[PDB]
Amino acid sequence: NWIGDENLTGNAEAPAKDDVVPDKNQFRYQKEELAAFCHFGPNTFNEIEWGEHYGNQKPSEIFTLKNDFDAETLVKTLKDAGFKKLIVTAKHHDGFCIWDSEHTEYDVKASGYKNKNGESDILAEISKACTDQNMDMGLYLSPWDIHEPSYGYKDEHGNPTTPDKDAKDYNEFYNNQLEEILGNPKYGNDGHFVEVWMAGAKGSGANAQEYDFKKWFKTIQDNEGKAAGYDADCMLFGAEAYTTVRWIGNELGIAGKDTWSKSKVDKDKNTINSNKQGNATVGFEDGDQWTVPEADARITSGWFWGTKKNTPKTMEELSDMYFNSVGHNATLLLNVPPNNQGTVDKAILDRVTEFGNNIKATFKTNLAKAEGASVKVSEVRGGAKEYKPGNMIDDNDETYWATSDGKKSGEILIDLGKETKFDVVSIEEAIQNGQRINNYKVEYRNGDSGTWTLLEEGKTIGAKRLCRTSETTARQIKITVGTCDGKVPMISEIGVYKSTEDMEKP
Ligand SMILES: *O[C@@]1(*)[C@](*)(O*)C(*)(*)(O*)[O@](*)(*)[C]([C])[C@@]1(*)O*
Ligand SMILES: [Ca+2]
Ligand SMILES: [Ca+2]
Ligand SMILES: [Ca+2]
Ligand SMILES: [Cl-]
Ligand SMILES: [Cl-]
Ligand SMILES: [Mg+2]
Ligand SMILES: [Mg+2]
Ligand SMILES: [Mg+2]
Repeated sequence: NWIGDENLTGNAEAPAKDDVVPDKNQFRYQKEELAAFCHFGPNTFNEIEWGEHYGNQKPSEIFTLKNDFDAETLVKTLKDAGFKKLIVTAKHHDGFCIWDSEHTEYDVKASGYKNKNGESDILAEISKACTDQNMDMGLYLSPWDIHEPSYGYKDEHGNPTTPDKDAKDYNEFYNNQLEEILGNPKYGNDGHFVEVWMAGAKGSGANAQEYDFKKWFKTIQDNEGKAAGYDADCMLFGAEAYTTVRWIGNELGIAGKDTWSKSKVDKDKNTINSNKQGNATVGFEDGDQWTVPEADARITSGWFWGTKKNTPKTMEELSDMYFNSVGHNATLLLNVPPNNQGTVDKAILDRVTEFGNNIKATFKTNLAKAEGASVKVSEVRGGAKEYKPGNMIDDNDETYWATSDGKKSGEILIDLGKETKFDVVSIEEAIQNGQRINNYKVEYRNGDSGTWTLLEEGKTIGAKRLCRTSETTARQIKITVGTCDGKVPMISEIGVYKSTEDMEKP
C-alpha cells in the first residue's frame, strides 16, 4: 500500500541530525558537484609538469607571456558548462608567483608581463573575471617551494644547517603570502576564497621543512572564515587535522563506489585517516570530521598545457569520470589549463562546453515527473506533509522524505506512467543532517506487479548516488534505503534519466 502526497495531516518532529554534519561551505560544495582547476605559470612555457630545473633563470626567461591573459573566455566557458568554482595555482612547486608579491622578486611583476591596462597580476585578472561572473574561487599555494631561499634550514650564508640556526623562516614567508593575497580584496570572488589548496606532493630529494599549519589556518580564517564574518570557515585541502576537503587518493577522477564524506582526525597528534581502500579514500561511516571527497583530474594528459599534452580527453573518458566521481558522493575538480598565449586551446574549450552540454541534456528531463508518473513511499514520517514523497521531486535540497522514528528503512516506488527507456537513477541524501544511509537497492519491472529485476545495490548515498546502467525499459523503479538502528533515512531528491548518446555506459 503505497503512500502519495494527498491527505497528509499528521505531525512529527524533524529527525535528529547526525553528530557529524557538513558546514555551510562543505554542503554548498557537495551540491555544486563540479569545480575547475587552473594550472598556469612558468611550466606552461617550458614543456614540463614539475619546474624543478629553472635554477637562477630570471622570471622574464621562464614566464614569457606576450599577450594579455584571457581570463574572461576561460571563466565564461567554465560557468556555462556548470563549473561553480575555479581553483588557481597562485604558486606551484617552482615558487613562481603569478600575483604581484612584495615578499619575492620571483613573480609575474618581475617577468615583464603587462596587460592592456599596464598591470602585472594574473591572479587579479582571473579574480576580476570570476567576480564579474560570480564564480567562487580557490587558492592553490604550493607548500613545497624550490626557489624561495627561506625554504629549508639554511644559515645566513645560504648553506644547510639545523632548524635553530635557520636564518629565514619559510613558515613566516608562506604566512605573509597568505595574508598578502587573502587580505587584498582584488583577489577572490569579490575578495573571497572558499578553499585553500595545500599540495602534499614534494620531490623525494627536496630539503626538509616542517610546516606551521596552525599559523596558516589562523591567517586563512581571519580573512576568509567565520572570524572574517562569513557563514563558514574557508575549506582546507592538505592541512592535516584541519582538513575539510580531502584528496580522493588518486589523480584519475575516481571515487570508491561506497564513499563517506567523513574522516577520522586526531587534533592532538595532527593526523587524518580517510580510509584508503584500493586507489581511493572511502571515508568512515563513524568518521568524526566531515571531509568533502574531492576527485582532482586533468582534462589533458598533464596539469600544465604543452605542445605534446594539449589533446583533451574524449567524452567517453569524461563521462566515465563524471559517473565515478559526482555519481559516488565526490566532487570533480577538473583542470583546464591555459596555453603559452594566455588563452585556452579551442579544442580544450570546445570539449569543456561539450562535457557541460552533455551533463545538462542528460539531467534535463526527470522521468519521475513526466506525464502520468508518480513517486510514492512505503511510509511517511508521522503521516506529516513536511516529509511527503513529493519532497523528493521539488528541486529543493532543503525538503526531504523520511520515515517515522523506529523505521530505519523505507521504499520509494517511482511509476514512470508507461514503458519508459532510462539508464540513470539519481538519489540524493539530505546530507545537511548527516550522511547515515548504509544500504540501498534499486530494482525495476514492467507493469505494476510481479518480480523485480536488480539494477544496483550498495552501501552509501551521500550528496549524490548515480546508478548508471545500459539502456533499460521499465514501468516501475523501486528504491530501498536504510540506516542503522535508532535513525531514519532522509532523501532530498531523486530522479530517473535517459542519458545523451555520449554519456551512455560503454
Ligand atoms: O603538480 C601536481 C602536484 O604535485 C599535486 O600536489 O597536485 C596536482 C594538482 C598538481 O599541481
Ligand atoms: Ca629557512
Ligand atoms: Ca579576502
Ligand atoms: Ca527536495
Ligand atoms: Cl614532465
Ligand atoms: Cl516520527
Ligand atoms: Mg542540485
Ligand atoms: Mg586579461
Ligand atoms: Mg615581487
